[PDB]
Amino acid sequence: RRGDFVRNWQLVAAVPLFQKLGPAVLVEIVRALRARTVPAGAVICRIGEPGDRMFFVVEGSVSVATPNPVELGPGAFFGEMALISGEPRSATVSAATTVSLLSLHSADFQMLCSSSPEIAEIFRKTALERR
Amino acid sequence: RGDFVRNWQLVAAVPLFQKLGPAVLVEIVRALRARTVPAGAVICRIGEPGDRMFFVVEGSVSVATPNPVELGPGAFFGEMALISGEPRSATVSAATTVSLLSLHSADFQMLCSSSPEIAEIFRKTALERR
Ligand SMILES: Nc1nc2c(ncn2[C@@H]2O[C@@H]3COP(=O)(O)O[C@H]3[C@H]2O)c(=O)[nH]1
Ligand SMILES: Nc1nc2c(ncn2[C@@H]2O[C@@H]3COP(=O)(O)O[C@H]3[C@H]2O)c(=O)[nH]1
Ligand SMILES: [Cl-]
Ligand SMILES: [Cl-]
Ligand SMILES: [K+]
Ligand SMILES: [K+]
Ligand SMILES: [K+]
Repeated sequence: RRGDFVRNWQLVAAVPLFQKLGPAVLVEIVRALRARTVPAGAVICRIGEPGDRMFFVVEGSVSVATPNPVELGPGAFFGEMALISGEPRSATVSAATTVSLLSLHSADFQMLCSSSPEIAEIFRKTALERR
Repeated sequence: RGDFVRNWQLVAAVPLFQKLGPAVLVEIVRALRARTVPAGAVICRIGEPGDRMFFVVEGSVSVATPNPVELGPGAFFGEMALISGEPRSATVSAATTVSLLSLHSADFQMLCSSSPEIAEIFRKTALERR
């Protein structure tokens, strides 16, 4: 899908994390990432459910329903904890505003992790801080 | 007192209210009604009159639009009837057991004129939804 591919470049530009990727790995993730828009209030992922993908916020913000809610703005990522640990979602995440998201399925996530050990590390430490 | 102190811990779960200073926060904590709705139960029904709006504290709701919309903690719904004066545009049910906070019409009017920022969020989310 070509339309999806060329649109992904401007969306990927919104996520500073990918500034750490060379051209080849950028193409891989720009191929792998799916763009979606989530209306305000809508559940993106639900506590206790299985997680097969992780998300990057392009525009808007999400709300992690931890006892003290966590707002995540553009460039932020979530959903990595279930991918790393294999456990169900630890928290519900909803669109706080209408949200533009990029999602990464599990296989592509592991491919990004081997393709970039620096980014693997960031997901790793971030998931540790969050749990 | 019991309902009042319970609302403080429930209001924490709705980030929208972080836009509110202490004096308006208080009026709203005074005004909000807490309910737990069992899974599957109708919270509001399409075509019926709406005199209140809702904030999701815990659990999620399902908006019976042609393609259903699930709203999670922190989300709000029912504002469209309060703004437009029209009947509920959709049925909303508890998707799971749901902890809600509700606001009657008058206290919604109060929240809106007391927080123009929040009135605007309600306004432009309602237009998005419509
Ligand atoms: N449990 C938890 N999750 C958080 C926090 N901040 C952000 N999140 C994200 O919310 C996500 C919910 O689903 P996951 O368990 O996949 O991964 C979680 C994290 O990526 C936090 O403080 N605690
Ligand atoms: N009509 C409509 N209502 C929605 C949508 N998403 C959430 N809702 C909520 O569902 C509610 C049903 O009652 P209201 O019409 O009072 O207000 C509505 C909104 O707050 C949507 O996409 N369309
Ligand atoms: Cl919405
Ligand atoms: Cl909302
Ligand atoms: K950005
Ligand atoms: K949660
Ligand atoms: K009220």
